[PDB]
Amino acid sequence: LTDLPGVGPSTAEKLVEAGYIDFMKIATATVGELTDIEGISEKAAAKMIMGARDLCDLGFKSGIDLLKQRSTVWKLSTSSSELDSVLGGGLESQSVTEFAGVFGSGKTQIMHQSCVNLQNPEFLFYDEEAVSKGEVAQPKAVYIDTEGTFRPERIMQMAEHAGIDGQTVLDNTFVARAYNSDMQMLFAEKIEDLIQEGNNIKLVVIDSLTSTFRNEYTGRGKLAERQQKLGRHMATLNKLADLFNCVVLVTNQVSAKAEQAIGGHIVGHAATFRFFVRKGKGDKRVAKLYDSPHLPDAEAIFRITEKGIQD
Ligand SMILES: Nc1ncnc2c1ncn2[C@@H]1O[C@H](COP(=O)(O)OP(=O)(O)NP(=O)(O)O)[C@@H](O)[C@H]1O
Ligand SMILES: [K+]
Ligand SMILES: [K+]
Ligand SMILES: [K+]
Ligand SMILES: [Mg+2]
Ligand SMILES: [Mg+2]
Repeated sequence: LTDLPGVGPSTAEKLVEAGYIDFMKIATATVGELTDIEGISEKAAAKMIMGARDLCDLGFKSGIDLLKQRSTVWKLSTSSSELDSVLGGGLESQSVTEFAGVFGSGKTQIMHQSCVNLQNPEFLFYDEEAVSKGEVAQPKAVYIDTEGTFRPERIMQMAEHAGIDGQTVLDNTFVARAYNSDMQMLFAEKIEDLIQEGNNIKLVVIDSLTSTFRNEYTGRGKLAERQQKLGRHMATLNKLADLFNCVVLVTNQVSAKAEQAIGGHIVGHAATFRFFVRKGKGDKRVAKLYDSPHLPDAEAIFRITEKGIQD
């Protein structure tokens, strides 16, 4: 912290107490959020922000540097060959990928499978030149369970079939049972603390993303209220994915209104990748990518079995 212009040992102590220890956290802060701290003046706040942006070299980039920035994105396999292909390799870090679909389509299964796959080094695809082995070492997941459907037994079973130690996954996966949108958002905001505590959070799951909000802001005369709160939550999720270079996954429910993911416009804009998961015959499922910034729409066929997601 004292490497930052204007920051002395006293100021550093204040910055850490307020949770600002990472250079990126400071480089992307506002004089306001910084001035809310004790003896941190506006000139001081401003100087350290500029310094941090500088140290993190956050300026104009062109040419090959654009490819290099894009190479810092690593991807997590879904265990499905077709889904990984439709995703352009796998689930992208630094982005929010949404899986929406009818009940039983497998949204929660995908979330569990991802927590298991995170513990298999061979399922994290990345360019060694842009992402070092250390950056993805001892990765951990955060599962924010909004409906109470987290199942340790499923994690174990999926792991065993993958040749992974079930307990190992449980030991490296943090679960937070949120009973409402307030807890849901607060937990998401506290993921920073788990990292500050030395936990390499590389996967964040929000299952479900919208169920709490829909139940709390029913009267369509309070819809604006809902969209606003939901928007702050999405922003927090997007920022955390970028700063901590981890993949963020969210599940969403659907309405008839042939259907559409709930959450309205705010969710549509904030989600980087959007899927619609359908049920085929028996254990067959179909994930339809219908929104992404660089990939074409496509469908991936897979199955949900005792082994989890496969094919
Ligand atoms: N151990 C298992 N063996 C085989 N199939 C399983 C197993 N566990 C779950 N499934 C399948 O997973 C389906 C449910 O998956 P689930 O992830 O809960 O869907 P969902 O989209 O999250 N549902 P919802 O949250 O209500 O909208 C089941 O109905 C089973 O067919
Ligand atoms: K300094
Ligand atoms: K259900
Ligand atoms: K459910
Ligand atoms: Mg991003
Ligand atoms: Mg579910």
